[PDB]
Amino acid sequence: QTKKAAIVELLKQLELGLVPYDDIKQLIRRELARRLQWGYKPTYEEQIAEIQNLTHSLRQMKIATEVETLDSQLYEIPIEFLKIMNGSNLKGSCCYFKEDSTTLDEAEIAMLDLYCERAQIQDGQSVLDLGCGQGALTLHVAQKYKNCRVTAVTNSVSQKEYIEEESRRRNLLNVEVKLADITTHEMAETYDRILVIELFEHMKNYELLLRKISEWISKDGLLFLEHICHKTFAYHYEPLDDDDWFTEYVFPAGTMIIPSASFFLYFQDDVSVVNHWTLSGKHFSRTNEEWLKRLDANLDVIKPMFETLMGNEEEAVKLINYWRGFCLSGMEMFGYNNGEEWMASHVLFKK
Amino acid sequence: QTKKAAIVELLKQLELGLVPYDDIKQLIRRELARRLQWGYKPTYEEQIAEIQNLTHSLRQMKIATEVETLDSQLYEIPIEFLKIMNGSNLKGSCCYFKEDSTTLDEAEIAMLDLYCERAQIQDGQSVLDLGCGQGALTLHVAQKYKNCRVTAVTNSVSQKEYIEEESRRRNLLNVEVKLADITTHEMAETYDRILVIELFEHMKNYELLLRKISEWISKDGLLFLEHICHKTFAYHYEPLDDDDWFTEYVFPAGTMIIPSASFFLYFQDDVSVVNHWTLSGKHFSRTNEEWLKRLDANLDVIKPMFETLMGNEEEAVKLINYWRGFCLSGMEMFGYNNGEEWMASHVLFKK
Ligand SMILES: Nc1ncnc2c1ncn2[C@@H]1O[C@H](CSCC[C@H](N)C(=O)O)[C@@H](O)[C@H]1O
Ligand SMILES: Nc1ncnc2c1ncn2[C@@H]1O[C@H](CSCC[C@H](N)C(=O)O)[C@@H](O)[C@H]1O
Ligand SMILES: COc1cc2c(cc1OC)CC(=O)NC2
Ligand SMILES: COc1cc2c(cc1OC)CC(=O)NC2
Repeated sequence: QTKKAAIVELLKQLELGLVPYDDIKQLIRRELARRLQWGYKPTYEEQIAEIQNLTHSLRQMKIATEVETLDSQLYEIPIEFLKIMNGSNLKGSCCYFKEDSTTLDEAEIAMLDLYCERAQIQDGQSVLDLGCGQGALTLHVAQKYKNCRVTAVTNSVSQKEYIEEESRRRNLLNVEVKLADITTHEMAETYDRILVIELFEHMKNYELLLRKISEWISKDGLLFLEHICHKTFAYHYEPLDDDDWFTEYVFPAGTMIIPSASFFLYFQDDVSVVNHWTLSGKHFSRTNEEWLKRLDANLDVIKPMFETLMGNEEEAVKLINYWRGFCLSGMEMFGYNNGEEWMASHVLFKK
Repeated sequence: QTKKAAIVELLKQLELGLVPYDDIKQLIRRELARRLQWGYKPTYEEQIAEIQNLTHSLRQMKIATEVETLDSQLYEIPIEFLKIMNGSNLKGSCCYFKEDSTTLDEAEIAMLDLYCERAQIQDGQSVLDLGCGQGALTLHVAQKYKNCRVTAVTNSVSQKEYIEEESRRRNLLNVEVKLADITTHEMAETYDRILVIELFEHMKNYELLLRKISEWISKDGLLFLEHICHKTFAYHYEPLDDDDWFTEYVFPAGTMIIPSASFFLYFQDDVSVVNHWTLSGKHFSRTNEEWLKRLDANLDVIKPMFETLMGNEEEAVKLINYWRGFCLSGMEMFGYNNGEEWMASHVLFKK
């Protein structure tokens, strides 16, 4: 009764930044632990059954609902704010920290290099970057492979822009950006290597999506895929119950899906898995931590920025405290259990 | 829908010189890449079948179409403009760059020397130069082959000009020039060596043309031909689709043909191939590059020249940017993939 009110009192305290970081982390692990209790099953038969029920149900849905409440709540973020929170490459995804001494910028370059290595991109190929974001991978591949023909795809208007100027500003011609919704977009072109970095989490019907992406692959071409995940169970990001405030704490309802590490192994109707890697949840946990440090370290420039974009300081506070919850959610979630619960997954496909 | 209108806007920007060189080359490579995908075939059978479709279709057309409307939009250029863009010999065709420090003038001489070598021109012979242009080849062969008797043929009153005066301005006997349309011209004289440098690209029925040219060959005489090409497929210079702006960007519609390197091996009804060479596309690429440099470097003299030729500044701007797009298309097309796609071909025929 009143602990639903207690829940709607916690969220207000978080919106007003009244709750210390440690207390936030503590409350998060509680909901994380409750998630694991909900996810894990007593027998392995039930565990595999749960993965089957989810894979079968998604094949009845559309490629994606959520599609234009999409990135108005998210991804349509002003570029001037991302250059403060993110690294030099503006990578809005997981970064790779090999040593404790690894900076955010170094971590960004690490993942990008590992992408080219596991996707096996060579100097004379045509590359496709679905959900390119701010073009962290596009600009990186374009410069490192002068004879490549990278093509970035986005449904975001300001994401399509920053790439097109920063590509020309960096002396790059290989770069090409298209404005389209991958859910309903069709193209008669074909590429040697298709790169998808944390895009499927937003989709639903993976059979239809992979069927569409498969047709864009050149023969002897390869499809590389990264997606954050749990190592065992998968599930829609819908609240566990009355007390679950953490699920919809950052991402809007019905916009997220957390696959198991073996999830896309059950979607090989048009593609065939060649190689499969996982990656410690620490890498993303540290990534959000470095993002969090840059927010607090630059509140002097971020605050007036949010005041200008908003209309009042009140909602300028709710916004800065949202991006804190964003970083904090990523920190404690992927760093949970020594980063051996929620983590990243790399899959390499062929035609 | 809006992609058709997006193209006409681009063409207008190019006319008014509002698009930087790098975005132009980038947009060209995209179309170039699109033509390669359209040209290359998955099976060699279909690749050979395409060559046969074009070779057979040409044997029904007339020798040439759009004959004097090709003489109007092009090849009737004021001589004082060519002196600035072209080299010393005014060679309106591919030049030969042996090493990186080769000048334009050196390149013009390099090709001309290579012509006499592969044509095996010797002092006491009668030479015919079909499509002489500004007589870069005629004057060259005429000078230090004093006992030769060069004869230039042109349908351009402007080209029949410069040669004659600049032939006795250098004190030359051999040079003799004719004004006629090769498409319809008959002649009862016969030569020891006929030289055709990039003329067949404007023609259609090669069987009828080579049948006529062969009649002008003295027995034990030779026919040397140079033609730009692609190493594999051939095609009319017509738009791929409505999104293909590059095809009719430089040359007027229906006035161009891009032969295969092996194309004129299929037209040996009256002539017989003796030798066959190709030549890297980097040669003509650098050639158009040197031409482009000479344009921008002499805009202080070129502009007032175009203002005088035209009637207003608006059309003067359109014209200079045309020759810019002329050289830009030449650079990227022949320089594409290290010049191993579109290139030049040399063929030596006997009767
Ligand atoms: N329905 C949709 N259609 C096209 N792009 C979408 C999409 N839904 C999400 N995206 C894009 O996919 C990206 C996922 S976030 C990943 C960004 C980028 N790949 C990086 O690593 O930095 C977002 O930038 C968003 O713009
Ligand atoms: N139908 C036609 N009849 C006679 N000459 C033609 C012709 N169509 C094109 N030409 C000539 O062929 C030339 C092709 S451009 C090549 C010019 C010269 N051979 C050089 O290498 O520099 C043009 O100068 C043009 O005047
Ligand atoms: C809140 O941490 C997350 C960050 C990101 C994703 C998921 C996150 O939490 C599960 C996936 C994504 O599309 N972008 C980055
Ligand atoms: C635009 O580059 C070209 C230049 C020339 C030709 C073709 C070109 O492009 C294919 C052939 C010709 O008759 N004259 C020169």
